[PDB]
Amino acid sequence: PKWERTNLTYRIRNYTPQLSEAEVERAIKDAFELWSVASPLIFTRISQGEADINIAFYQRDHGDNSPFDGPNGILAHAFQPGQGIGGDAHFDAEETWTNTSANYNLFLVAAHEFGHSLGLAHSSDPGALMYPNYAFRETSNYSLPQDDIDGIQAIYG
Ligand SMILES: [Ca+2]
Ligand SMILES: [Ca+2]
Ligand SMILES: [Zn+2]
Ligand SMILES: [Zn+2]
Repeated sequence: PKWERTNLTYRIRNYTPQLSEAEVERAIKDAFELWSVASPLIFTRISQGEADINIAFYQRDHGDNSPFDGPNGILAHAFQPGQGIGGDAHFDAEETWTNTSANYNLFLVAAHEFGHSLGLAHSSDPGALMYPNYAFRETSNYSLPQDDIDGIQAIYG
């Protein structure tokens, strides 16, 4: 399942109150950039209305038949390319969200979720971004591991 147009739109529907609105927007922006530098896809922010990729923070039962589970465990989930819920990414509102090494770094989590949003499945490489379990990595000069580049190149490359 892959997107048919190169220019995709996204919307942040709501926020977490543990970080400034600036810092949530920056984490989402930089997460999309990681995939933009390794594919033809171009990502455009909208403020209101219906975008290709809806981003939201939600708790327990939230309308999609995949409920969240409260503190820790499942951190987020994203749907594959398609109409409607296709491509949308949901983040567990009950987590502590950070811009640091402390559980859990919103940039790193969103980076992984957006891979799903674009057609990727999980990787068996423990050093990949698309590995099933969360692991902190120094974020200052973060770029995608080579495994994830191979991933998006096989789809859109
Ligand atoms: Ca959780
Ligand atoms: Ca969508
Ligand atoms: Zn959901
Ligand atoms: Zn995943």
